[PDB]
Amino acid sequence: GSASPAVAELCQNTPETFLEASKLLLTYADAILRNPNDEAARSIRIGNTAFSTRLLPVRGAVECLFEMGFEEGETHLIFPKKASVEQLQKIRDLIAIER
Repeated sequence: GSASPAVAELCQNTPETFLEASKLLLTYADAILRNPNDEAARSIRIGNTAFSTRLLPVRGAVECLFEMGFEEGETHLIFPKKASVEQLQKIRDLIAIER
């Protein structure tokens, strides 16, 4: 948690909002860690219902995706093939220990 700036920001939310956002964040990370060779898992459409309603309006949520290794484009957030899965796992754990 507090060891990460983005996670520390995410922690400033109320309990229900934190749990909802963190659950979705762990879902995205786990999909990649479960199959690092699947490109669908490496892209999140910004207009997607879950993203636009559970992360976009939440303090620190999108910042956590950035620390994981995702980068923002015009329509999607993308986790590059060059990105470190070790860094991804690191942020994933720092979020999980705060739930």
